[PDB]
Parts: sequence; structure tokens; C-alpha cells
Amino acid sequence: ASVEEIRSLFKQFSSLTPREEVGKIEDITIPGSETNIKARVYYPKTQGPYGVLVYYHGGGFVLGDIESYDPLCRAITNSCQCVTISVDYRLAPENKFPAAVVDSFDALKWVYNNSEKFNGKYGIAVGGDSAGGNLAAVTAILSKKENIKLKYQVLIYPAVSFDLITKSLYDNGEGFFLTREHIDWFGQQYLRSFADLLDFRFSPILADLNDLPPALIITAEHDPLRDQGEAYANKLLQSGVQVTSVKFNNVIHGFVSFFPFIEQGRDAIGLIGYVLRKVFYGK
Amino acid sequence: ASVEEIRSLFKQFSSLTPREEVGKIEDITIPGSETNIKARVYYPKTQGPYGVLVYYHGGGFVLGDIESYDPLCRAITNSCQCVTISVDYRLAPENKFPAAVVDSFDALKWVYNNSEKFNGKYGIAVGGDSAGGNLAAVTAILSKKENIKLKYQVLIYPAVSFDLITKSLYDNGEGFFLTREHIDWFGQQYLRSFADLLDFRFSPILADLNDLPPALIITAEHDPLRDQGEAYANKLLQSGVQVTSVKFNNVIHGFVSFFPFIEQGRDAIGLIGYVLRKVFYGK
Repeated sequence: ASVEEIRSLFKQFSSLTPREEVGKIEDITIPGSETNIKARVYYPKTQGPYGVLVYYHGGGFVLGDIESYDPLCRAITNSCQCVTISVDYRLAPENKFPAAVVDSFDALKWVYNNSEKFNGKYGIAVGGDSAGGNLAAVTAILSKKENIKLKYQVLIYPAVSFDLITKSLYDNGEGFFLTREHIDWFGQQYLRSFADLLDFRFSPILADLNDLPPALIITAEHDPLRDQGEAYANKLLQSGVQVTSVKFNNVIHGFVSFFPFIEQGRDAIGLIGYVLRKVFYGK
Repeated sequence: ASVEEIRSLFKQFSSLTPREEVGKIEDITIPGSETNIKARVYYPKTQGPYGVLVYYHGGGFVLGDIESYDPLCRAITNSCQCVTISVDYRLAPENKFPAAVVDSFDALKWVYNNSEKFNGKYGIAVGGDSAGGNLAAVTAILSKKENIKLKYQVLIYPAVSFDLITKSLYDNGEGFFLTREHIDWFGQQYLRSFADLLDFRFSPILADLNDLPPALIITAEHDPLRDQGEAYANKLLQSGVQVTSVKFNNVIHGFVSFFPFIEQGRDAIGLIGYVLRKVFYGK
């Protein structure tokens, strides 16, 4: 299948997944430094003021979009009882690294600077799954540098490093949905050159992680990315940041997207909701 | 320290913990088959009807009690928004196996038969930590035998088998609070003879686990009991029971007890809260 055909398939498959009712939805355009960035704003059914979660979909920097991730964002919104803003960052191979990063940070900054539009008085968090988790993590690093004070970061089986060595990569690199071959191909679509492997904006493990927001990092047992996700948690802890690092057993990469039929996914969404309600509201 | 001093040391240190407000608290005495069993009933701040969680404290079958667990049970009550009933089962060595089991099951049957007294229309779950997780699991197995239909079981780093073989026992058997020497000593206090090692009421991994209530099983990375907790999850899964099995990284056996200081414990309490709100209330 072509890239376009797979992008379309993501949207089609999403229409089989129930979309929970939320309080209100609005589609907005965020004025980026390089592009006008579409985003979808979900309000919860409770009354404000709110926290705001800026969410970055996964898809290997190539696939996914606001629509295919609409069911998941609705579910997160109801779980966190918080405004969720799902960001349509530019994709590769049309838009190489660091386009996705530039859009993700620009959106965060604009949300942070415009939070009153959303009655977002309880502050701003970032979160994302897989490649989206990568973008959340990188956006939190970039925020530190600009004195943007985030509340939290929710990293759902994030990609944090180029990896040829972890035991989970070899144990789990075939037979469990996301394969070695996929990982290679996504990296080829996204990166410009081998030198980008030295860039913390691609591998955030490289960065100094002092003074970042407290994190919930979810990994999955049968996931080639498992060990590097746990490494990121450990390096955050070593750098004095509070992190809850949880491995969900018996499930594969992507399981949170399959919450309607993988119950552990629903429970991960419950846990995500709890930590954000705690950090935003005190509970 | 005698058994008495070791008990009093745990009470003392628990006595200094802020207790979360709950709705209301009632102490009751349940007419057991072998003894009168004190239980503390915690109501959430919401109104009913409720689900009911019957909770069994940890402490290696030798320590702990309603008072020393009172802060944890309050925190759980508020998290699950459910009536929580903390059971004062008989302790060893004064009362050998299977005294704890008899009391734990006797309490459960009585609660199940008297659920209207608590406005407990949404059904009954069991839960517990460590030795108490053992008791919860064994209670669910005994309940199945007598056609008592439970909604859920929450097993927090449960003891499920006599163990001389797991990797986690050897990796984590010293230096992480719960040591080989403690495991040995608790078993010596609790059991009557080596024959008791064959009894599923001490090692619930021995039982047929078909048709048991869906489970949340939490394990801790640096815990000698980690692998056998995961084995219980996997054996339940093999037996067609839905289970969410989650390993909390970077923490030790007992971490949920330390929730005021160890933030991962607070987050574990959030997850327990979510799964029970889900199964009782659809929330």
C-alpha cells in the first residue's frame, strides 16, 4: 500500500472505534513559525477552569492525524477532565525532520501563551504516544530552554533514541505489530541525514533532563521500544525529576490506541486521567 | 524485637500519617466461623448506591491491622469512590494458617450476604497488598467454589507461591526492605508444617483459576515477589480471566504503603481507583 493509502486506512479504521461524547469540540488554526498548524480542541463535560493537555499523535512521523486519533483524544479528555488539544504537526516524507518538532513546539508555545482562550488556568501539560511521545518529550526539553513552565508530561511508549542495542529491540523486533523493518523505514522517511542521529530533537535521551516536568511513562511488555522508554524514565529520575514508570504486561506497542478492545488500554487511559487530574486539580 | 514490639513499631510510624477525610466510618464486628472479626467500613464522600471493596491488609500474616492500615484504606476509599471494608483477620504466630484465610473468607461471605447494609448494589470486590493480596486471591478462589460472584480482585504485589526458584527472588532477595530472611521468618510464623506448602489456600497459584473475577495485578521492579505476581496474572490469563498486569519500575515491595512519600504509590492508588470505578460504575 502507498503512504497515502495507509494514511487513509488509519482514518477508516478509526470510524469503527466508538467516539465518546465530550463537552464541546472546536477546530482551530495555530499560527506557526513555518506553517499554519491545524489543531482540534476537546473540552470535557465538567465546568472550568481547566488544565490543558497538548497531545501529539503517533504514527512514526509519517502516519496518523487528528481524525484517526479523534477517538483516543475524546477518551483521554473524559478521563483527565481536561481540555485536550490534538496537534496536526507536519508529516514526513513531505516534511522532513525537524518539521514535526518545530510544529509541536510552536503549538505548545502558542497554547501556553493563549491558555485563557480555553480557561486553562490550572496549567499546561504535554503528551503523546510512540513518535508522539518523542514529540512531547522534545517539546518539554525545548520549553525548559524558553522558561515555559509545564505541569506534566505523559509519554506513552515513546521513541527516545536511535537504537541498535536494547534487548527489547531484538526480543520484540518481529511478530508484535511494530517491526525493525518499520522502524528503519520511518527513520529513513523522517531524517535528513546520519548527522541527525546526534540531535536531541530526534533522540531526546541525549539532552540534559534536569528541571523537566514530572512524567508518567508507559511501556509495553512486547514492544521493541520498551527498554529505551524505561531508560528515559531512569535518566529523568537520575536528573532529579519525579517519574512514574509503568510497564503494562501482555500487550504490544500501540495498545492504548486499541482501548475499545484491549482492556489494558482502557486502564492505561484511566491511569493517564488520574495523574493529570492529580497534577492539575489536586484530584 | 518480639512479635509484639515489631507490631507496635509499625503502628507507631503509621500513626504520624495524615489521614484523608472520607464520608463516614463505621466499625463493625462480623460473626465468624471461628472468631468475631472486627472490620472497619469506610464510606466515600459521594452518595450511593456503591460498589464494595473488601480489603485485606499486608504484613506477612504477622503484622499490620485495621489501625496501621487506616491511612491507606482512606486513600483507597476516596480513589475508588467505593465502600471499603478493612478486615482484622487473625494473625500468626498466635493464630496459625489457615486462621487468616478462614477469617478473610468468612468476612467476605458475610459482606456478600449483607450487601444492603452498605447500600452495596453494584457488587463486591476483594483487594489486598502482599500477604493481604494472597488473602484476596485465596478468597476469590474460595468464593468461586461456593458460587459467590465477585466483580473484581485487586492484587497488590501478592504472595502467591512458596518460591525457591524465581529470578526476582534471587535478584531482589537482599537490600530492598523485604528480604529472604523476612520471607522465611513470616512463613515459619504462619504455617503449621511442610504439608501446608501443598495447600492452595497458602499458594493460590496451585488452584484452578478458571472463572475467577477480572483482576488488576500490580508488581514492583525491585521486589523478590515480582515474578510470582506476574505468573499469577499469566495463569489467570491462560485460564480465560481478564487481567491488567502492571509492573511499577524503580520501586520496592510495599511501595503503595508509602504513598505519602513515594509518588508512584499515590499513582498506584489512582489506578486501583480507576479500575474499580470502571467495573462498579462504568466510569
